[PDB]
Amino acid sequence: RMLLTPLAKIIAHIREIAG
Repeated sequence: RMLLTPLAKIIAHIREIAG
């Protein structure tokens, strides 16, 4: 779960900043 925890953010932190 150490691969989905830190990625859980970027998973949506790149769709709002870039669209």
